[PDB]
Amino acid sequence: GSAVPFHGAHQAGIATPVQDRLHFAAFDVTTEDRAAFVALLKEWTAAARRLTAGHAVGEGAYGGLPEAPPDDTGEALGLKPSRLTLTIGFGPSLFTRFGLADLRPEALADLPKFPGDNLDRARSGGDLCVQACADDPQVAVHAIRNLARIGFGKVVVRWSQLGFGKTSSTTPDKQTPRNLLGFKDGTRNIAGTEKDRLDRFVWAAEKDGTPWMTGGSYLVARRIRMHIETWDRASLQEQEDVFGRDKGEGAPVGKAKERDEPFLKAMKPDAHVRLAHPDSNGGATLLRRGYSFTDGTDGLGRLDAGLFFLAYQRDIRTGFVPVQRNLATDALNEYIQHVGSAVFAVPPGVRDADDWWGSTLF
Amino acid sequence: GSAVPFHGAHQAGIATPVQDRLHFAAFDVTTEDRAAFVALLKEWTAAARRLTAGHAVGEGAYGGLPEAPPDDTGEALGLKPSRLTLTIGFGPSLFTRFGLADLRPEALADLPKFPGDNLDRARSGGDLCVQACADDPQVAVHAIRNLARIGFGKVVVRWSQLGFGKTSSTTPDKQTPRNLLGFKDGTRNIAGTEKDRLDRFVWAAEKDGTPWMTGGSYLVARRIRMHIETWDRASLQEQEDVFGRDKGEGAPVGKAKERDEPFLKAMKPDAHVRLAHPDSNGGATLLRRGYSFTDGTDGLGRLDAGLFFLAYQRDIRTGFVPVQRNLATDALNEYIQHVGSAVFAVPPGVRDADDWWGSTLFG
Ligand code: HEM
Ligand code: HEM
Repeated sequence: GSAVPFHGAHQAGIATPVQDRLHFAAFDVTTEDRAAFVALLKEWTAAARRLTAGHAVGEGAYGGLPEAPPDDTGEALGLKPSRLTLTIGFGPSLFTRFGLADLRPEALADLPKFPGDNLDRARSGGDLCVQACADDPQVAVHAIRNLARIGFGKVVVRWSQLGFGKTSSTTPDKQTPRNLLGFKDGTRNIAGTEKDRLDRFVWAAEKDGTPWMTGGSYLVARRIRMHIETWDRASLQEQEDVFGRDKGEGAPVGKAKERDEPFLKAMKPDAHVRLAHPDSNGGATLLRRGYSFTDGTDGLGRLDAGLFFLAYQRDIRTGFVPVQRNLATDALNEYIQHVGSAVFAVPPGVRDADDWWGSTLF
Repeated sequence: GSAVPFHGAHQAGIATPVQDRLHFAAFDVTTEDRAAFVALLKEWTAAARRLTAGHAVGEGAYGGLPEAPPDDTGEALGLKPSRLTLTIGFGPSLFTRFGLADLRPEALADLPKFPGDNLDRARSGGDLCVQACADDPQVAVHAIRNLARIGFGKVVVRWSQLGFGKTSSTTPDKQTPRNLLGFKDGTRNIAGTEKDRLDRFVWAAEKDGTPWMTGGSYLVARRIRMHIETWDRASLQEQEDVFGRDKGEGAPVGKAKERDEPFLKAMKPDAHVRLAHPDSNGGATLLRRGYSFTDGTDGLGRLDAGLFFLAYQRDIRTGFVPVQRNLATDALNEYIQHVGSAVFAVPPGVRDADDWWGSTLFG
């Protein structure tokens, strides 16, 4: 139930241990006034300091003037911080406004089309995002609701995604969670303690060519539907062959333990792990941080189910793009479909109490 | 606690402690064959015994024949029982099948149309329900996913709702939860400790007229959307006047503490608590066991959130119906809309290892 520190060289919610719940919102900007937008970033930063410490925003949730609406909507009263993190990003579309055109980073690349894509335009893109993660769903909803309320008239919610359970790990010392296909997901990631690998593969550097992004990262989001009817009639051997790991322990094929190193040549040539592994991709490595979802039924008698895939990396061109290209022949493609997509530049950390989200850009 | 016993005179998940998460599913039946349906109820009961004890269904999630599909889909491996309960109920539409029309209980009454209803037919009704409650949502989802798979060919999923209450790891057991309007919700309710009040207001008795339902209960489900953005623009005074309790402490107006008994005359005439109280409804009293929901945002950018309301009672005609009828002029109506509805007869408990869901009805 403890708090995660809000200030630092980097934003929290990336290398941080993965929390149980997600509420992700993408927003579009409705104001043309640069100064008004800056004022919103400052007000949102102030609110974030309160929320991540388990305090109400502004003057509180009750005990003000009877004839005014409360500053805080009140549904998190009496709850602990619950490891809430709030992570902001800026989409490519933002840079067509406020005179920002020449400051768009090269590393913030538009994704190509991928075979099998079926992207809903309404649940794709966005001028900016807020990733709220916490162990308590009510704490996460409260944060997004209050940020949206504060921004009324300057931003609107484009689309949102809730994740009921995590399917990722930045803590290899703890149990790896399972996705809705029944397999462990997160064994070979990047850990929060691996400072050298984070500098190499996740954090942007000054020399990369965009000074305001130093200490930030780049985010790819992919909404992925799972064909669970089709999966659930596959044999055990078919399921295991698709991944290259066994289902029970999650060990590489032939080996006894989850964390034994994969021997790729023992896997089928189209196995997911074999195609996705850094050694198959010129060393390309990602920080995966996704969550499972279910949004009701499909109207055809079945549960809906999916995975909201999130990856962080130092440059989209050298991270997600080469890996996803190599997945063109993946055995897993028979059972999944990508139906939503977005990319964001995740700025550096809020250094101290005088700093604000986006200060290096603006 | 870790696990809740599956067997008893009553089904678990009604009077047993309230768990942090919900997955509620309504099913429609596709077979006309009574024998095939009974076989399914037996298979489902066997699965439920395994799920509620934290075990995999059938021969397990791995380690069987490589060329066969696993019996269990595997996504709850390594998790705890998480206080899972599985509660089954039968809708009015089930009784048009299998020659059951004369065994429909009179207490399983069709609901009238209420003012302001805007019911989505696709998220209403159903032949059957399973209420899965647990502290971990993946445990609840796994249960529904595997029941649906076992039943494939005989039942389909009509509609499904996820919900959340408190998170028990971080929040004390005696603290009343708040709903998404920011008010404490559950202060004056029937508690599972109140054996006599359960006998008077919740459990069906033999003399009530339907012998197979003795020790069962009747369930009403309502999916109630809140107009979040409108509510959040209301003044503090307006919000408190809507309920008749204050927002910070949740005390009745003119009182100091949450659990102080209300004085109805100090509240506005159309305040929610005043209209819903038993003294305003001839003594009618309900067990509320509902969960908050947040599903996402709609096409206009608004939050799709609310209360998935669940009420158990001895008779729908003397529980939910009179109380909801009295809310015709509720001040809360400005901020909510009922968008889904269903009613179910929840049979008595599974007595022992040889019993099965629905045995008193089917024989
Ligand atoms: C529904 C979609 C997906 C499922 C169910 C899935 C499942 C898995 C599983 C079970 C593992 C093995 C355990 C582990 O090391 O984490 C794995 C590994 C991996 N996946 Fe996926 N995955 C999916 C989509 C993706 C996508 C879209 C990407 C990147 C474009 C990706 C990249 C990886 C990587 C990099 C690994 C680690 C390989 C290694 O270094 O050993 N996955 N995935
Ligand atoms: C979104 C919908 C609703 C909200 C936000 C809501 C909220 C509340 C709140 C805050 C209380 C006071 C604290 C407490 O005793 O629990 C309350 C009490 C109550 N509500 Fe509602 N409620 C809703 C719908 C309903 C419906 C549909 C019914 C019944 C048909 C109902 C029946 C009651 C009852 C019986 C009480 C207890 C009154 C007493 O004995 O003091 N509520 N509700």
